Formats: sequence, structure tokens, C-alpha cells
Amino acid sequence: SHGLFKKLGIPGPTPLPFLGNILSYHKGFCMFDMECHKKYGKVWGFYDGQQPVLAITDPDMIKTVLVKECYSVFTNRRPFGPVGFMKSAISIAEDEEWKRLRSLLSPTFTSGKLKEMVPIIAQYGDVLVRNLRREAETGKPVTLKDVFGAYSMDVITSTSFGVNIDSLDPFFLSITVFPFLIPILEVLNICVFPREVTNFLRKSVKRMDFLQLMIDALSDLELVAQSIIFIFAGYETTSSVLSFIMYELATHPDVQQKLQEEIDAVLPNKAPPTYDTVLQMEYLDMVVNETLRLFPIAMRLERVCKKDVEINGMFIPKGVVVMIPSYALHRDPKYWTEPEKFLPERFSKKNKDNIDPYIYTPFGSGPRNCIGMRFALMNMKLALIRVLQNFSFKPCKETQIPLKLSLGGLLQPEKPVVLKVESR
Amino acid sequence: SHGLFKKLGIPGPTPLPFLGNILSYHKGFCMFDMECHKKYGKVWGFYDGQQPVLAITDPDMIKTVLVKECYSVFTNRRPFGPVGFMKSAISIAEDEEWKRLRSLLSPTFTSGKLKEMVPIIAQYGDVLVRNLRREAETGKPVTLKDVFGAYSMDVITSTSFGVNIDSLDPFFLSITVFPFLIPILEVLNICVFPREVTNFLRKSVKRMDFLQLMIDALSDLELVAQSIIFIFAGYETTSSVLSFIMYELATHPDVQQKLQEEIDAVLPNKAPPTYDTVLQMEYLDMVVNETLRLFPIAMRLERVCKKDVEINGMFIPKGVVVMIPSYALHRDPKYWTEPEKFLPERFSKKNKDNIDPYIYTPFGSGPRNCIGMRFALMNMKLALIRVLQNFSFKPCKETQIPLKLSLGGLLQPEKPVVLKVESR
Ligand code: HEM
Ligand code: HEM
Ligand SMILES: O=C(CNC(=O)C(F)(F)F)N[C@H](CS[C@H](Cc1ccccc1)C(=O)NCCCc1cccnc1)Cc1ccccc1
Ligand SMILES: O=C(CNC(=O)C(F)(F)F)N[C@H](CS[C@H](Cc1ccccc1)C(=O)NCCCc1cccnc1)Cc1ccccc1
Repeated sequence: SHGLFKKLGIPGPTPLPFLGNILSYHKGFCMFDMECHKKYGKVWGFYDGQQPVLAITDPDMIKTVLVKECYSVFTNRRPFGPVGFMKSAISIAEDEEWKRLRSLLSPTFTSGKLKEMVPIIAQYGDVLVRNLRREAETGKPVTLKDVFGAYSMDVITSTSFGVNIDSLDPFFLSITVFPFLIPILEVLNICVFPREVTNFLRKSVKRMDFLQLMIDALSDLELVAQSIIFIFAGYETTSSVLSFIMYELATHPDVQQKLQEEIDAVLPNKAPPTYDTVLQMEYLDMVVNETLRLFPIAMRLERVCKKDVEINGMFIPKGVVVMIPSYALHRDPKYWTEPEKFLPERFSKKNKDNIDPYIYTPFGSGPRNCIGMRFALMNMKLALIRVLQNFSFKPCKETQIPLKLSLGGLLQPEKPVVLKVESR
Repeated sequence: SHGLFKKLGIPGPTPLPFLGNILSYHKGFCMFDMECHKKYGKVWGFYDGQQPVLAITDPDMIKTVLVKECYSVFTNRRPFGPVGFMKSAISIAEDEEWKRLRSLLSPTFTSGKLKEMVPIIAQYGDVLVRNLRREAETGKPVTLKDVFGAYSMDVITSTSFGVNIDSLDPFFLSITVFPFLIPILEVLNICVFPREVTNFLRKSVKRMDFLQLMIDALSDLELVAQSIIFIFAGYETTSSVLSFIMYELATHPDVQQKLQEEIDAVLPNKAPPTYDTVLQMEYLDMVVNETLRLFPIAMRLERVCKKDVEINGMFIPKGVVVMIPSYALHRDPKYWTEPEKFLPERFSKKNKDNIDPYIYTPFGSGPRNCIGMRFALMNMKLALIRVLQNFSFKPCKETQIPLKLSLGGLLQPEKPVVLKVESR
């Protein structure tokens, strides 16, 4: 099974026995993709243990995999286990079981359902502000992920259920080389999610929203599973990106102020953000997108090719994991001038047309893109408005400059993001 | 996972933890099915370890599973491992990979391709006769499987390749309870087929037939895999059924003689069997079918239901193994008068119409029935003609009467079949 890419004439790094190419991960998912893009070009292949993975960087082939051929060939991602009852989580569910969940959960983020949330989100921003107001009157450097995550959790627990609260590579490696082991642990009730975190949220907080539109077909224990996915995403993604944004706004203060100028213009007299005002602030949208260009928290996009196929002149055999190196594509000089620099004018209406939506995919594409994309943009933006309407952000003595990325996991920073905060 | 049949309102024996219902196998595949048919009726469910199995006995639902819904829902059988390169064997291959093999191997048993084999098979029958002539002049009781299997091998090695030669529940159990283990051994090169039997037939006997119609798309190592399936089937099935037949002909001598009468009538002056003469001997066909009613060597038919479905008023969930208890159906008094008795007049043109081809399925049905059905009938019949044209068969002092069936495995006898042979 280690000669497939040799047989198909697809270039790639030479795999070692059993391990595959996993030892190359010693600089992260990303430095590996950025490297292989340079060594081999538009298409290359490698192995996660015994699992062949084909990496593609061709926009047409990309568009083919995620959109044109999704329902037929590329419906599902790489199997993830041990999972337990989380196999039915929408992000993990396969084929027809996924099609049913995606439909039942689609109407949660309609432009009207989000618009219903602008009044309820509007509370914890003031909880957010007042919490940042206490650690700013004091010149104590702030850990931004913690105050954002406290906010992010406050939104996800209420935006979906309605509980108000003031929020104040160990073994997975083995899996890659031992995917044959996954059904082993599937019969041991072993979960990658420690069975004490799930027994907890197995609080069936349902009473006599996201919670609403479910019981309004669907089961109950699988309702738990979906809730975990949303609580996690709505928490960690928002917090993480909010931290990436504040770091970039401080090291680039001209961007931070020019943003502040737009916010106080659209919202005069520190006005309260509403749905329609947020969709008018362009420079805000540009800053968010440019951060997501530099820091796509998903790093990769994956689909299991579920039958033999010839797309865009390349044959692809059943079972191969097709992969899209999002991080590498967002940083490719063959599409971006000086790609390491935080330049939000890449996303201005003058220049926003010179960008392929299959090179820039921070939320995926096709029927299995990020179901929570529009929410995340809205939730984050409301945070950025309220936070920046009051405070500026300077680097501090401990602030990591330049910021190193962590290794594997998600796109997360090595040392936490800590910045000075000043009150306007 | 042990409450599915409880949830679906499907009756069945109460499963034990981990083991499922496998401890009930202590009287064989068959006494278990015959029992559960009586306890529960048209439909029941059980577990092979963690694997739910739904057993159906409704002719319409049967016809639906094997024919109407084969290509959509019930394309594949229960996964079998560890297999190695034998995953590509046609009997084992799944979905689209199977559709391609079945087409490429279909034209091997056209009525003309078989007709081409009547002259070549006609040799080893005389090799067969002369070998039985030596152990009959001596009143030494004969082991029939051995002289048949020697014949059966002589046909399969030449009918498919062309080499002429005078042919003179241990761990599988664990699998049922440890199906999660199968990919474990799949990475160890562990095969249920001892790697020394395969390294052998990996004799690539191909030179500068079944062998022919292959190289005339198809690979090479998978060509080996197909050859093993045919060599085995063409050997053991023929030998086994030939033995079941001779046992029944001896204990029922009126049938043995009335057969002998038909053979010497259609083939006067001990004439040589040809293609068209064999398809005129009806009473021969009746004897073969009635033996295959009592002794269906496959015992069961299985399909993995690959998506949610409602057939004939019963919902069936994805992943369940649907099963057809062939042995139990061939022995059901609700379709056969006095079903334990060897009565070949069940298959006479007067009475052959009162038989459902979805209760009587010795070769399966639908697109995945026995691809070698017509060959086996022909090969066996030529054996029966030549053998019975010369010798009678009496029970002997050691002959097992009544014959006990073995446990599990295939439909094979406990003590071997040994009978007296007399020369006419
Ligand atoms: C900055 C915030 C976020 C980013 C950058 C992001 C990005 C992504 C990406 C790249 C994917 C995979 C797309 C693909 O495979 O083609 C994805 C999937 C998904 N996201 Fe997000 N996401 C974010 C926030 C959220 C939030 C707040 C939710 C709330 C529920 C969410 C729910 C999901 C789900 C359920 C999936 C799986 C969808 C499916 O497989 O059908 N995400 N996201
Ligand atoms: C008395 C002789 C035989 C009997 C009773 C018999 C019976 C069966 C049965 C019941 C099946 C399963 C059908 C189903 O799942 O619906 C089967 C499949 C099969 N048989 Fe036979 N068989 C015999 C001889 C042979 C011979 C001589 C060959 C020679 C190649 C052969 C090749 C196969 C193959 C390849 C399959 C799998 C077909 C597929 O899955 O597409 N069999 N047989
Ligand atoms: O994590 C991989 C990487 N594969 C691997 O082999 C590896 F060993 F490294 F782990 N794959 C995702 C499928 S499992 C994951 C399990 C989980 C984690 C935390 C909490 C609950 C469940 C999962 O549900 N995540 C998406 C849920 C939230 C989210 C995050 C980010 C953006 N939107 C939504 C598929 C996936 C990847 C990136 C983005 C979305 C979805
Ligand atoms: O053996 C089961 C039972 N399942 C189980 O879980 C169990 F643990 F018990 F083993 N299933 C068959 C799929 S594997 C088998 C592997 C093999 C065996 C010997 C030589 C080569 C390969 C296989 O290729 N056999 C069919 C090949 C020859 C044949 C025999 C009889 C009739 N025609 C052809 C599927 C199957 C069953 C019955 C009849 C045909 C096909």
C-alpha cells in the first residue's frame, strides 16, 4: 500500500514503513504543506501511516472536489475515532446520515435567525466591556483569549440554549499509525473526548434557539452530540480568531486606528451595533478576512474519495484522502504579493475581485462548508465593535513579536496573546 | 448497540454482553436457524458479537433483498477478514469493485463456453472410473470425497488453466466478538488463508480458459485472487455435493436404480455424455436438486444493508446484516411435506411448479447469485453419469446412518462418507 503514488506517477516525499510520512510533521501541519507545495507543485501525495493522502492546489480541481463532486464522490471527511456517540455529530457523520442533519440544522443561521440574536448578543458585550474595564484601569497586561473565551462561551450558551452566566499530539499520533486500532477503542467506550467532559454536558439542560429548532427525524442522545459541536465551535473558534485579530491590530496601529475611525463613523456617539450597521462596515470585514487569510484555524480541508474517479485530468482511486492545504494556499506568493505581511487592503472592493474563492477558503466551500460561517463573522464583529469602541491595544513587554504558531492541533499561538489595553 | 432489535420491535433471543448470541451456535449455524424460525416466525434478529443480524423468511422480502434492491441497498456481503490481497476476490469485493469483476468474469460460463468443456471434462471421468475400478474389484469400502475431490481438482485445474494431472471454529470465532480486530491483523499480513498456501498458488502458472478470458480493466495479483476462489469452489463444492448424493443414492436404492435406468436409456450402450444429453435427463436433475434441498452447502445468504430502508413494510437500519436461512427454509414443514426425507419427486415437472424460487435458493438469487451455478450442475452431472453407468453403491458396515451434519463451517458430514461399491 506504500507504492500507490509511485504507481500513479504522483510526486511526493518517500514514505517510511508503518510511519508513512508522519515524521515530517515535526514543524507542524503547515510548514509541511508549505514545503511540499514548493518541492512538488500543483499536486503531491503522502501517507498518514498507511493512509494515502493526495494534496491538490488546482483551483478547478479544488472547486470540483468541494462543490461539483461533493454529493457523489467527496461527501465525507477522514474517519475520526474513537468517538462513541459523537459519530452522529454533524461534522463527523457520513453520507446520508449527514444529509439529514445538515438540512435539519440549516435554518438556524438564516439572516433572520441571526438578526434575532443581535439583541441578545448585545448584553454580554457590555459584560465583556466591563470585564475589560477592570483590567485596564489597572495597567495589567491582559490575556485576550481568556476574556474573549469567557465572552465566546457566554454567547454560545445563550445563542443556542438560553442560560445566562457571567463567565468570570499525545495519542492521536498513535491513531495515524494505528487506524486499525480505532474500532478497538470503539468497543472500550474509549473517547478522544474524556468521558467525564461528555457525562457533564450530558446535563440534558432541555426544559419543559438552536435547542428549540431541534425538538421542533431527530433523536435525543444525538441532540447532545450536536450541542457539543456548537458549544465548542462557537467558543474556541471565536476566541482564537478574536485573539489573532487583536495581536495584528496592535502590531499594525495604523490599521487599528483606521478601523476605529470607521466604527465611530458608522456608529456615532458610541452607538449600539445592529445587524444592518455591521454589514456596512467594510474595513472591518477586510480586517477579519485578512486575519483569516493569515490564520485559517482549520489549516486543512479533507474529503474521503468514496469511489474511483478522474477529475480535471487526474485519476484518483477509491479510499484516498483528498486534501486542500488552506494554510499553504493563503501564503503562496504565486497568488499573494509579500504573503507574510498583514495587508487588509487585499480585501478592498478595488482589490477583492482579484482573489479566487478556491484559494481563499477560511470556511471551506460547497455543501459541507462551515455551517456557522455567517454567525461567526457576526458574533466576532459585534465583539470587535464594542471592544474597539472603547479601548486601544498596544504591544506589551512580554508580547510575542513575531508570533510563533503552535504545532499541529489547531492554528493556535505558542505563547498566549498578551497586550496592553488603554481606555479612550 | 444491543437494543436495536428491542427498539425496532423485532423479536429475537436475548443477547449476552460482548458475545451477542454466539453461544447459541453450539448446535451449528443450522439448528440455530431452524430453532429461531420456530420460536419467532417470519422475521427475527440476533447479534454476532456486536453485529446485528436480521433474519427474514418472507419470499417477497427475500426477492426484494436479493433482486429488487441489490444494486442500491444490498450489494455486498458481511466483511470477511483478515484477507490481504483476497479483498479483491469477487466473492469478497464490495460495491463498484465487484460490479467490474462480475462483468469481466461473466462470459466464462456461457452455454457455449461450457459446451466447449464437455470434451475436456470427458477425460478425467475415465480417470475417475479407472480409479474407482481399482478399489471396487477389491471389496474395500471407499472414501467418496477423496476420489471425487481428486476428480474435482482435476477438472478445475484444466477447465480454467489447462494443467493435466492424475490426482492420485478455531479463531474465526474470536473475529465475531472481535471484528474491531480485523484491520489489526490486516496490517500484520495475517490471513485466514495461511500465507504458505497462497505463496504456493502464487505460482503465476500463466504461460507465454478462465485463465485465458482474463488476460484477454484487470490486474495481475488480483488475477491470482480470482483463481483461488475458482479452484476452491470447483473443487470442494463439487466433491462435497457428490458425496452427499452418493450417500442418498445408497440409502434409497430405488432412486439409485431408477436413475441408472434413465442414464442407460438416454445414453444406450454406455454412451458418452454430451452437453445436450445431460440437459435431457430430468430424473438426474431432480436427484441433484433434492440433494441440494437437504444439503445447501452455503447454509445461509447474507447482505450488508448499506443505507436506511423500508422493504415490504419493515424498516431496516444502515449496517444491519440481512440474512436468509437457506437451510431452515429448505426444511420448513410450512412449505415441504415431511421435510426430512429424501424425496426427489418434489422436483418433477408435475410438482416442480409448487416451489418458490425464494424458498429454494441453493445458489442464491439476483445479480450476486452463484456465478458458477450452471458449471457446477454440469460438472457434477457428468460425474454422476460416468460413475453410475458402471457401479452401484450400497451402505457399508461403517457407513454413518443417519448421517450427522458437522458443526458450522460448511455443510459437511461429521464422519466421512464411506460406501460399498459394486461393478455392473
Ligand atoms: C472563525 C470562525 C470559524 C471558522 C474560520 C470556521 C471554519 C470552518 C471550516 C474550514 C470548516 C470545514 C469546511 C469544509 O470542510 O469544507 C468548518 C466546518 C464546520 N463548522 Fe466552522 N468555522 C468557524 C466557526 C464555526 C462556528 C461558530 C460554528 C457554530 C456551530 C461552526 C460549525 C461548523 C460545523 C458544524 C462544521 C461542519 C459542517 C459539516 O461538515 O457539514 N463553525 N468550519
Ligand atoms: C454445488 C455447487 C455450488 C453451490 C451449491 C454454490 C452455491 C453458492 C451460493 C449459495 C452462493 C451465494 C449466492 C448469494 O449470495 O446470493 C455462491 C456464490 C458464488 N459461487 Fe457458488 N456454488 C457452487 C459451486 C460453485 C463453483 C463450481 C464455482 C466456480 C467458480 C462457484 C463460484 C461462486 C462465486 C464466485 C460466488 C460469489 C459470486 C458473487 O458474489 O458475485 N460456485 N455459490
Ligand atoms: O479535527 C479534525 C482533524 N483530523 C484528524 O485526523 C486529527 F487527528 F488531527 F484530529 N477533523 C474534524 C472532525 S472531528 C472534531 C471533534 C471535536 C472536537 C472538539 C469538540 C467537539 C468535537 C470536530 O468535530 N471538529 C469541528 C467542530 C467545531 C468547529 C471547529 C472549527 C471550525 N468549525 C467548527 C473536521 C473539521 C476540521 C476543521 C474545521 C471544521 C471541521
Ligand atoms: O464464508 C463466508 C462466511 N462468513 C463468515 O463470517 C464466517 F466466519 F463464517 F466465515 N462467506 C463468503 C465470503 S469469504 C470465503 C473465503 C475463501 C474460502 C476458501 C477459499 C477461498 C476463499 C469465500 O470466498 N467463499 C466463496 C468461494 C467459493 C464458493 C463456495 C461455495 C459456493 N460458491 C463458491 C461468501 C460465500 C458463502 C457461501 C457461498 C458462496 C460465497
